[PDB]
Amino acid sequence: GIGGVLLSAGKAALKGLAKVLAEKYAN
Repeated sequence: GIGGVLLSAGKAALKGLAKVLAEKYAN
């Protein structure tokens, strides 16, 4: 585990960032 790599960077997506997901990443 690191943090802002994809791991807990992903854990944050669970909550909010799965929003930004469809925007940038899922884009």
